[PDB]
Amino acid sequence: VAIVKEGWLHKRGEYIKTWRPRYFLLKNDGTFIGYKERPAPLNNFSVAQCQLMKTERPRPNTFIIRCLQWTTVIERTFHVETPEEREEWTTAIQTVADGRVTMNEFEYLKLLGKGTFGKVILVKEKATGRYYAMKILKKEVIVVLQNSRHPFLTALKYSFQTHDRLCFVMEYANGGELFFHLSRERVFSEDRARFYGAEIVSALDYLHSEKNVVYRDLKLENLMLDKDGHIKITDFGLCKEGIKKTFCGTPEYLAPEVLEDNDYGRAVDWWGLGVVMYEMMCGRLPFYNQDHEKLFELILMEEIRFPRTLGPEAKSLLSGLLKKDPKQRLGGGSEDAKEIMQHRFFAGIVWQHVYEKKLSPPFKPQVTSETDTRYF
Ligand SMILES: CC(=O)Nc1cccc(-c2ccc3nc(-c4cccnc4N)n(-c4ccc(CNC(=O)c5cccc(F)c5)cc4)c3n2)c1
Repeated sequence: VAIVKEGWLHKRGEYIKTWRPRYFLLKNDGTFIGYKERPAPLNNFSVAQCQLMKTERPRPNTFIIRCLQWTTVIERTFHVETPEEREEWTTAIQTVADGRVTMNEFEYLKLLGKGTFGKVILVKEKATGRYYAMKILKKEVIVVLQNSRHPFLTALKYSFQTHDRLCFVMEYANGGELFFHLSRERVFSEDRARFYGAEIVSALDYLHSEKNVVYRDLKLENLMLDKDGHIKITDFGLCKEGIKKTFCGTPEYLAPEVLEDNDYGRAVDWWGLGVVMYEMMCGRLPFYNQDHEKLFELILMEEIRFPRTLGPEAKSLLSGLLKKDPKQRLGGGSEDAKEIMQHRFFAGIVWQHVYEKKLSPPFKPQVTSETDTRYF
């Protein structure tokens, strides 16, 4: 509804290293967005439940908004000209911010991932023989939940805490990583890609619509398969911005407007969907270079050359999803996912059926039960 504070702030630029001035609006809902020039909400940019910290390194009058978002630590770093300015922002942000099991229950089998904020471990629950992923966050580094009712997101089974740790026991699919399946197969057929794309769209529609959340981390590495061959979108983020690549995320998948470090929204997920589906259908990334600066330039400046092997529906969809201007991009309007759901490439798809897992997988991984360790 209402703006509580507005004005310029220096924001640490994540991908193209800079302190760029952004015009920010703090709002009564918790929203805190920074536009390049003086200008539906997203919980990703909210300050609700966040931790505010004053520091003088690297620059004087710096502050940090650190948030635990679901199971992931998200940080943004800001700088102002004087200490009185800081206290004005920090007090305004602070005031607007207005609202079973233990380690012993599990066996620890394999390291799945590691970052500055913690670890993800392949785990087996002793009492049931079931396999999960435990995401273990370090309390020293950071200084009441209800799952999404959608089948292709990563559901949380348990949440608990030790004196120095936060532990999230979450689903872990045993049908293999899609990066592995695609590496072997070289390329997916358009119908194979249609099936995965439809399952991705359905999950992200849910996040965007029911949760007011952007994923922002769509990539082949974050997609795994069910025992049944259905999609699982992964929740293993551990990365901390600013320390050794010094940025978080896989740049090959990042939208131009994320790179520019302007405001962005739901359409960043559709750009991600475009890269992912392009990769499944062409067997290669749409933008690639060894050197990150050159890769960034390509994402921002270069138009794509689409292979001649691609049917006209696929090419239309991919060209739509990979438009640089987010307001022009497929799914970038007020309709969001609906724009993509009624694109011609998905002709015939019954979206309630996708949501209900009624779409038949083109590929079943070689696994007899949810307890099959073959892919681990
Ligand atoms: C108090 C609180 O938790 N707030 C909050 C703020 C923003 C998002 C969320 C939230 C809620 C439910 C969620 N479910 C998923 C999810 C997504 C995919 C698969 N399984 C899942 N369970 N998310 C979720 C998980 C990971 C991410 C990854 N985040 C980023 O990579 C990211 C990085 C920089 C900026 C940014 F906005 C996002 C985003 C959302 C969720 N995020 C919660």
